[PDB]
Amino acid sequence: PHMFELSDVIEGKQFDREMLSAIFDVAREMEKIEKSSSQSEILKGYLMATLFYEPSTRTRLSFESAMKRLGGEVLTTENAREFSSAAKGETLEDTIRTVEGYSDIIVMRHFESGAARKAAATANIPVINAGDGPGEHPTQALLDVYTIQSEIGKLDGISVALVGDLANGRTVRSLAYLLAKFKDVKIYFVSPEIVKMKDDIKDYLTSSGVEWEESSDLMEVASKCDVVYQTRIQRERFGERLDLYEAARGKFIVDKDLLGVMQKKAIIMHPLPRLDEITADVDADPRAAYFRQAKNGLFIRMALLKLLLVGW
Amino acid sequence: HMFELSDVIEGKQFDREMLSAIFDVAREMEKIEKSSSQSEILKGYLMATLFYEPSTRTRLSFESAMKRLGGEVLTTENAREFSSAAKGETLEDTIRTVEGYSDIIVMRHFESGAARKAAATANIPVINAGDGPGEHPTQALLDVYTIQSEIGKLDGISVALVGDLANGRTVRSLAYLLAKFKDVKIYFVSPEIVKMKDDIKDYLTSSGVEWEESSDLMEVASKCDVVYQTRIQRERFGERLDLYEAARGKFIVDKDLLGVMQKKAIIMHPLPRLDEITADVDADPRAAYFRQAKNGLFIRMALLKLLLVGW
Amino acid sequence: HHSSGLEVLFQGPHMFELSDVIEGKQFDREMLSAIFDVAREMEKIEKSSSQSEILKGYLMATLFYEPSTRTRLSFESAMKRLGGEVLTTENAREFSSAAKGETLEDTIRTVEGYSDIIVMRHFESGAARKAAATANIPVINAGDGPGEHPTQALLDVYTIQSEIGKLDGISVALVGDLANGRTVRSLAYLLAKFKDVKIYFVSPEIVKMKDDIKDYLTSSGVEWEESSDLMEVASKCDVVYQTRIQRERFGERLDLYEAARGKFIVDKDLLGVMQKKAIIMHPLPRLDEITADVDADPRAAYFRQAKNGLFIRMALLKLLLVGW
Repeated sequence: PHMFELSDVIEGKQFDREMLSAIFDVAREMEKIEKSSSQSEILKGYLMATLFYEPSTRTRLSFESAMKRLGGEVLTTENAREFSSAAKGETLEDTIRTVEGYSDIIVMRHFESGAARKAAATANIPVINAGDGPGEHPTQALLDVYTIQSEIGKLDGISVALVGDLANGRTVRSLAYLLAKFKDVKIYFVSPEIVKMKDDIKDYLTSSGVEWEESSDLMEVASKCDVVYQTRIQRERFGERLDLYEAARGKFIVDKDLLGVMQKKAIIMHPLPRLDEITADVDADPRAAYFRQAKNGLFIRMALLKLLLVGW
Repeated sequence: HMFELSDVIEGKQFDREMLSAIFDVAREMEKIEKSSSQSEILKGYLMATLFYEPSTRTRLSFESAMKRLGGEVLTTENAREFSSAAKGETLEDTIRTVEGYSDIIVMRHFESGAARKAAATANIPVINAGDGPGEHPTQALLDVYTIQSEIGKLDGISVALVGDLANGRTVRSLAYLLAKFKDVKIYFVSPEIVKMKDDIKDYLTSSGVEWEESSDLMEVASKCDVVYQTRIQRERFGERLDLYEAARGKFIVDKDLLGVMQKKAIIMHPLPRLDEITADVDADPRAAYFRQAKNGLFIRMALLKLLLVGW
Repeated sequence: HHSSGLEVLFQGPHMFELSDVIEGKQFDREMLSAIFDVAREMEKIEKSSSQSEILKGYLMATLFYEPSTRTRLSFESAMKRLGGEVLTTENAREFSSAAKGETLEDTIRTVEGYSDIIVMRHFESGAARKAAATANIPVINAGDGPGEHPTQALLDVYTIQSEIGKLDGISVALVGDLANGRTVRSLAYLLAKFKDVKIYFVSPEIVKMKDDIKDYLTSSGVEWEESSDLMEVASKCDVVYQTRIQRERFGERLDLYEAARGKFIVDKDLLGVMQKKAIIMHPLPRLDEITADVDADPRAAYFRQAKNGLFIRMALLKLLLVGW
């Protein structure tokens, strides 16, 4: 019995290997609570205020479900830009000092990088970053690592393929950041050259002693990975280079043929939403883990709510 | 025992025995709502709403229903704007995502056919809250329940369906369920150009339901247990503004219409109304449309109860 | 047990009528004393670890036709802190069937079938009274478009009593757009129910307080003074109650705009001339009319004011639904 060492959940760098492992154990105890017939009272009497400045399905509803499955209540604000007094020019710091009067924990998806950290510094209650505009989405990174552990049974000694828009991809960057905390990890960067991973993550993995390789050949890489983590490449990333778009057409898709070359114990992940970059006929394969991944978000967010409000 | 329906999607799922049994559950839900004790029947269950179109009655009655039973609700309104359906996510993906967080899904989509796709996809129950311009089965249930409740029986009744019959999803759906009862008579009251389509006419004929068409709401209304009013949108007359003008003032529920009605008849309207029912009708005890909305709460309590914990 | 120093001689219900919360003139001294006493009991419930069940089994319906942060969330928090439930409707203009032309009376007679209390912020003055007259359940006015915001008036007076320790004998500066200031007019109205109150109207002449409120204060024997000099007035006030002046109010008179520039701002210079036991209030939201560096001063009471809104709204919910 003791206080959680984090006062807020804002950024990947707040987490070390031991913290990640301990949180993942709590997520397994939350999975047992969620499966139970009887209503948990762990967070009875606690109120969570949401502040969604951008749209969300998975993050907004998993946090609300997590709070209610633990017996807590929720005060929602979506389109804090239309329906909140943030539509009358109110600063973030004012919104936070107002809303903490009514609540015990704040969950915020802002439109501007740095918003979540300013919120945490201003508030005298815990803040969770639910996505920080072009910034960090740390509970996405936590549930992604948890899903790998849950599906593969290990984080040490794995090969992970990060596919799609790696240059501008916040989830692939954050997943690489956290995976670098385990041993004997290999990461494959699979992308068109035009959206390859930025030097900052490459140099970070090297300095962490994580082996990495760059490829434009998903079929080859997929055959020797434990995990294929898929993300969208937006057409607009090719700018006027429609020659380069044509060359990438059909080369970074998860389809039945790609599952054909993958190992029987490997998995397909996607933070979601997806468009055509994973074909609907892949969903029937037991190795398609993206819906299980979204459900693990419920257990990870239950664990963080429980830890921030009542401790270990 | 287990409810015989896995989902509530379309009126054709219902036989008259199932309707009568649901109405008995709705009366048990009315006693629960009236009690001063918080029900715990649905304690621990979570309902996710998905509203892709605006709603007052349907949205708030489902949420009230769940909470009056001690359940909780995860709401999504304008799933077009504030959901990740605002970034092109397919219905099947939304449903497989949302079912990870909830025990029952209530959905008002913008496209006919969405609710049955959601039911087929989900491993939890789905209730159709309005399938865009298609099935709105809980409206049809609360409509038939309101008639049973106000009139005291469904066999042997006389119902006027008034307004846009050609295009009227709600009046067509109410005709579909009333024809499961015996010795029913239906009056179709409308401008001739928006008369009831031939499919519903043949359906009533085959069902052994007597029907009559009329443009004379004063003569019909004197002979009916129920006047079920709906609005005729100007759009339905298209370029026929002459037929619009000829209908003006002729399909209104007002004090003069109530004056020719039997003392135990009722006015119903799915709502919202504009001027097709005058405000001064509201004070008449026969004005049943606010009681009808409240009956939605008891019907929706009954369906949530039945789908989640059974009879 | 009387906040006025004397012992409470009788235990039992009060003598007032309270079935809706619509307008300031409902709030006689007996009712203000009761609401403030219940608000102090709610501060203890809110502090406590155990979940209150005072309003278990009650359902609130909200109808917000205008944007809100403090009023919408404080009502919902208030209901849930007392173990009640909430059915929300924000954007009742876009996401409700009032997007399809429905009358307010039809909305109220619909929603009352699903709920035990309605909290409404409409866009038209007079909506809250029409909703109360229509409904057979309690209605609370959460802001009646350009009309009254009575729960703000309540929490403002309660905040003054809490921060200063009295209402009789205080000096209050009402600052900003007084001519069109819903909250300053309602605050002036409730303060006139107490003894030896002094009010300072601080503003540009162009947005000075209307004669109806001046005449009311004169009739009620409340001393008042007009000023365009916030630095002079702030030094002799218990309370500086700040509000925004919209540039739009100067019309074509940009000479008058220029002349008011930086004259009606609460900043560290103004705090400098203020008494140690004085306070800054603002109903919120603010923009530039209170500088961020004022927030660290312990006299900056506008976030404590907003919190007091929770305790007031908990008190009203209890008084309306379960009574004495």
